[PDB]
Amino acid sequence: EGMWLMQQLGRKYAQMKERGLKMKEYDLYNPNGTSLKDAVVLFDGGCTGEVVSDRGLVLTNHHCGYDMIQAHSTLEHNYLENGFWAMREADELPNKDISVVFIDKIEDVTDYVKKELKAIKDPNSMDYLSPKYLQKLADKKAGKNFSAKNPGLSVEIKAFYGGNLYLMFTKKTYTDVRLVGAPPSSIGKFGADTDNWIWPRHTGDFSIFRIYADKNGNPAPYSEDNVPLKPKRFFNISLGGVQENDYAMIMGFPGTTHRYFTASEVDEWKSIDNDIRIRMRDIRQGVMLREMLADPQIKIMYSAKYAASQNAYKRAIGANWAIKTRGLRQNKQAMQDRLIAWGAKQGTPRYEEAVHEIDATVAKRADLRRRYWMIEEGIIRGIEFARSPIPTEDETKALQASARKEAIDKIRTRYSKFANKDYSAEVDKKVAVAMLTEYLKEIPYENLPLHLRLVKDRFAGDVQAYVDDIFARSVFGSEAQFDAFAAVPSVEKLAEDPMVLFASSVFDEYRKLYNELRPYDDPILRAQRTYIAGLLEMDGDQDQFPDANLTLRFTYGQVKGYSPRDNVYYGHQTTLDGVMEKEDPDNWEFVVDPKLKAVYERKDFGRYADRSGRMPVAFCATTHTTGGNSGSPVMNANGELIGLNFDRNWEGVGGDIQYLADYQRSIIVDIRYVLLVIDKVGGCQRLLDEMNIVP
Amino acid sequence: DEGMWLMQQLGRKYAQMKERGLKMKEYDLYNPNGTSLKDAVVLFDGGCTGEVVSDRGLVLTNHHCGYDMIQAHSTLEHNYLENGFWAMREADELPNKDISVVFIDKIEDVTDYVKKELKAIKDPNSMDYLSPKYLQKLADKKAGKNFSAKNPGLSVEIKAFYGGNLYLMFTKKTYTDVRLVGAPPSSIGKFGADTDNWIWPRHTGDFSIFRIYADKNGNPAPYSEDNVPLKPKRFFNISLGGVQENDYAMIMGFPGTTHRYFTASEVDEWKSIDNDIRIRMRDIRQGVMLREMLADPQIKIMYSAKYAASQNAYKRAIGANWAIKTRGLRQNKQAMQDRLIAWGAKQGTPRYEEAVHEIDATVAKRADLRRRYWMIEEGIIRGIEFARSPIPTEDETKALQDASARKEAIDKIRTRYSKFANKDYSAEVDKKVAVAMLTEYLKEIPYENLPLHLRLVKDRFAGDVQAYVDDIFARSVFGSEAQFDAFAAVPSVEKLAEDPMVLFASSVFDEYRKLYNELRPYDDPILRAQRTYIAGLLEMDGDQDQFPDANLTLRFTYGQVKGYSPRDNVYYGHQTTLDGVMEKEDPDNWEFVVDPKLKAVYERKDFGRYADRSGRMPVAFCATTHTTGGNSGSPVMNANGELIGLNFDRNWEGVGGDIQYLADYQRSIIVDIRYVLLVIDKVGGCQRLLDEMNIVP
Ligand SMILES: O=C(Nc1ccccc1)Nc1cccnc1
Ligand SMILES: O=C(Nc1ccccc1)Nc1cccnc1
Ligand SMILES: [Cl-]
Ligand SMILES: [Cl-]
Ligand SMILES: [Cl-]
Repeated sequence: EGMWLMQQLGRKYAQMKERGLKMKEYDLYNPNGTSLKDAVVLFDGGCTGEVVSDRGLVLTNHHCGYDMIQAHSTLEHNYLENGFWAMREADELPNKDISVVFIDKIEDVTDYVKKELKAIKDPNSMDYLSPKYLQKLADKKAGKNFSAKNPGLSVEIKAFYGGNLYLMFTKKTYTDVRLVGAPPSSIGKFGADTDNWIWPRHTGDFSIFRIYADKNGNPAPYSEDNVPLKPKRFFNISLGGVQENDYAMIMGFPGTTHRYFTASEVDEWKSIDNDIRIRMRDIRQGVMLREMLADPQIKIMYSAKYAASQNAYKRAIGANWAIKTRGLRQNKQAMQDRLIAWGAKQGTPRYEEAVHEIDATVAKRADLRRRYWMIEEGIIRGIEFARSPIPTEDETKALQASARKEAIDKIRTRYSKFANKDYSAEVDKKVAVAMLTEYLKEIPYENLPLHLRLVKDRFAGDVQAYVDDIFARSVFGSEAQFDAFAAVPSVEKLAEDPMVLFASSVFDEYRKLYNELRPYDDPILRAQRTYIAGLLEMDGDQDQFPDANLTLRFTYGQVKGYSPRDNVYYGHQTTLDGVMEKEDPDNWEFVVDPKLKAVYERKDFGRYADRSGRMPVAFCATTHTTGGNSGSPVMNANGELIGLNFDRNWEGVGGDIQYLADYQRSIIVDIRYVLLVIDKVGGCQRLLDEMNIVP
Repeated sequence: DEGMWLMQQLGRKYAQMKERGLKMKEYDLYNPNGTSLKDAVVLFDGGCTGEVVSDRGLVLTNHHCGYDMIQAHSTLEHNYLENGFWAMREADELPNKDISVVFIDKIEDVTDYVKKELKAIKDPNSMDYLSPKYLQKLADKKAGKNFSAKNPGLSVEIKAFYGGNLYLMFTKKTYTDVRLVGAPPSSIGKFGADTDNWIWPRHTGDFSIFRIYADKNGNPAPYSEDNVPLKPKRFFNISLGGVQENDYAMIMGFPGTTHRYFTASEVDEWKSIDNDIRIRMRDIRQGVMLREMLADPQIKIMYSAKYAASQNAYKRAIGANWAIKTRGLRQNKQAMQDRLIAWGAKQGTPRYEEAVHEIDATVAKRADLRRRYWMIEEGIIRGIEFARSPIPTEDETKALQDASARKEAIDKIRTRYSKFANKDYSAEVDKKVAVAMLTEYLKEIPYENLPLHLRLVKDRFAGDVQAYVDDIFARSVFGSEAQFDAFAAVPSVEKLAEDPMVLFASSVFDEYRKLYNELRPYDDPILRAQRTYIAGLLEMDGDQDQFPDANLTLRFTYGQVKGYSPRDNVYYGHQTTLDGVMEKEDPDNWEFVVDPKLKAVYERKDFGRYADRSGRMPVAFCATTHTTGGNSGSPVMNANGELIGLNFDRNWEGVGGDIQYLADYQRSIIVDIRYVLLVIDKVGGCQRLLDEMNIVP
């Protein structure tokens, strides 16, 4: 059910032991010694990774190492499509702008932060959640020269439980992290977008890196003199596999949850955030798919834009399914009513006042928040010409020195990036006509961005004519129109440009709405501090976890499938047979790697197949994970690595607000399949040899 | 494999059925010389199965079987199709024109008689052994002089089985006064609608209720207000015990057709010609049609039924090709024929190998013609609406070339034009469909094999399909209403003789008929070789584990209530519940609307004695019985012969079962009788129907 702080391991240990945990408490997490926690890393700021050898080898997801695989790929050596396997340490590829963060120490600094906060004066101050303020407190506690006296180390204080608990983390960061191995994209991203958020899943979502450091194992930026890191702890790899009901646990960095939402915040999330995103993206995606299916060149240009829009669209569909069917609103209402009844009994009305302040703030910002999501989903992300070039003040104060050419060259560079090889003005006009038709029926005239008022005033309500006119008269409507402007440029032409006026007007409204909505966050945050303090005082900091905030957490559960609907059961494990069932050579998402297909045909599974001779691929577990948990190590009852977390099923996305025991699962790539791909597909035996593989 | 057995084969299957769970006595299920459960089974309206469930002739069948009768009695004032129908008294039951129920009174093996009559051979290659006319002459000869007059209501029919190796005579009793008694609303009767056709899990309450009426003596009589309900020989008891996983289940019904004795070459032909062409052509047609329906809500209304009708056999072909590709259907037919050939070599009889060779040679020889036939049939005859545009008859052309018979010819042509260009026809949608269909057709069929008018695409239009189609509509008399009216005001034979649409329609129908006539002679050598082939199979392995192909005659099948795994890590259980109906509810989707009375029953848990042991309300179940088209409405029986459900569909994964039964995938989709009774009781409130049924605890 939760994403527990490392400090909460002591209080959870007995329950974990009753669920199957066999390892000693301090072997998993020791606040003053080496433990399994020391083999977990925050991979590239948004993923989790794990050290799997005494030479700093790191496993994470293929989708986590994707940018590094792509940055090293060329037409001659396409690692993204063919995979990459460095046959020697010297062949491992360095990566610019990469990092791995170890959580060296964690300390509870609540009394210290609360004492420092008493010197504020203004009771409404938001310094208690300010990264700048908390960094000043972290530096004060660590010392005036901490990072100089302790190289590679840094400190950070974060708020938890809405400002009721504070932890200081001592972090060790390594920036020389080299690409060692990756399967082809046909394996690493087998389901591609079709299987995103889907269980059963048959994706071998892994990539391999190596942490490099100086001669003493201290962090150092990329240098050809750097040597692999010998870590204080690494995971042993299990080949025992998994069975239904086996204990499983994860450590990682879940990013965000909303476990303490009021019922009114659940209603807002559904009726505003999700409904608008669903409605607007369904319109955008429908026009886009029609255009992609009718023209193969449009499919090439718009496939990535279409897929990027679909990802959070599917999340919102899954989240709204939970709100509708799992009683998320009702369970938050029961949570707050129980606190209000307990506060009425104790004679402390501040908890009821806090819930009331949240409800009143949610009700007061409704129209503004609806207008913000409507413009953001409808125009800012919905219409490409909304991000067309807007001349800066320096560019207008140049067109009217002979740096008129410099202003035109900068405008041209931005025009060329807007109207790039993937941009179709015809597709964009069709998307804009459908998106603006919806937007204009939902946003009244008095609330419209100034230029959109011309639809009724100048174009007699004809959206098509308004959009046609923007392209026909704009200097960014075509290359010939831009070149005619660039030959005879005037600031008066740019000031009256229909596309410039549209883009400026919709961005002005988007910013005005953002600025009007920002003050509503603070009373909710302050009321949440009181609300969560009451919840903790009433039911204890034992069965209610603090919201995720990109800090190290542990979660435990079992290897278990679930029933998605009446008479349908999805088991706990997928096999290589499922990959072969999904094979479609004329569908780029479901192409099967020939070497992998050969391994399946010959049954060349070695020591990696199960007791029945079937080759496992992935499994699912009742662990509680969210975004940020991609690449997380999945452990046995003995703490051995049995897989990597890489996704979660759409039925469980509502789990960020309320865990769903009968539907929510972490989607994990079986470590046996990872080893089979390294061995039989990559042929990289040296990586198997450096790992500690246990029978 | 797990067959559709003749009633005669019950004796030799009985011990296996008992070991699989059957508890009833053999003669209580089927007795050739007395009353048995077989007497409660009817052929409902020529293509469905039904069953008698009361001593007052009450009959249960599927909602999709009684659909036309429910629709024919529906009006804007009393929409029975939408709201359901529940006659609260026998006098309120609605008569139906052109309806029938057929009882199988007697079945007799007449093989020796037919084979003796056949020996009077004028031609060894004669097809009289399969001729309905010839076999009816033999049936009439055996039954006697004026049998129908001497035994009113009874009729005699002889059918060939096992490719002409076994013959049965059926004495049938037909009743034509069959009245509508009850039906759930369409929201229950066709809950999944087209989306869930061929799908398991299934949540559809596919049932309707009729009543057989007869004269004072229980003898067949056409509709008369003097008719009284039939007191039948036998009726099914209704069980409320339900089903559990692995329970024995059996069905009786009228499966229409199977191809259990196809050679490996016939499986290859079915895949590479029949199925691949139907799949490719319908995918093109459906794709254009769906794009047009999604862009214009008026096009969606006009083309929804045409789109759904095309999709039904398209899905079947996808399911059949999945079995050919993944379940080794070709390989298992090859093993079947190789085993017979090896046995024939040892018996010193080469006629079985010669028979398989004749089938292979005939299949190989007709390949190009059969490919051309399926290409024109799927591509144009079915694919393009203007292919069925009006073609002036020889008498209509003669009438237009000096009498008032000209105005009569124009009125007849106008009537046919008005039926072609009806309220659901869009010339714009049709031109778009034709351009895509003809582009694929012209790519596959060479110039020398094209229907004469299609040669104009290359010769006159420089390969521009769009221009050829545009020209047909721009210049044709049937291209628009204004163009027809201009023709009708000044009609000439010469205008019709040169009409581009008339020439297209005539040309494609001429080619379709020429191909049909060239292909017809190839059927006979295959049929004659199949008689020898199946005779060998029967002599070698016996008429015990190989059932005769279905031929719309009464058969029984047995199996168990069991789910299956459709793919890696996915299991579909044996039973669906009312919960599943509620999960699928979508008020803004006509297919998934939930009846408010049913939704209330679910919320209040007003399940009475119809819910299972755990308090869950069952809806449907699936079984390993072997069924096919014709089995819709079939009674599903317990180990004790009590009614536990009605068969209504089969999953797409098992459609290949018409050639080879698929034990791990093929299932009959059945509506639980507990759900049928729940709907009659709590939705219809028709207590009198429950009271007249014999419901056992
Ligand atoms: O961009 C994506 N796919 C893609 C890329 C190029 C071409 C075609 C498809 N997927 C994606 C996006 C955002 C979140 N998750 C997955
Ligand atoms: O015609 C059908 N459905 C339909 C009718 C009217 C409007 C919309 C849909 N279904 C169908 C089912 C089975 C075989 N053939 C056709
Ligand atoms: Cl370390
Ligand atoms: Cl012979
Ligand atoms: Cl099978």
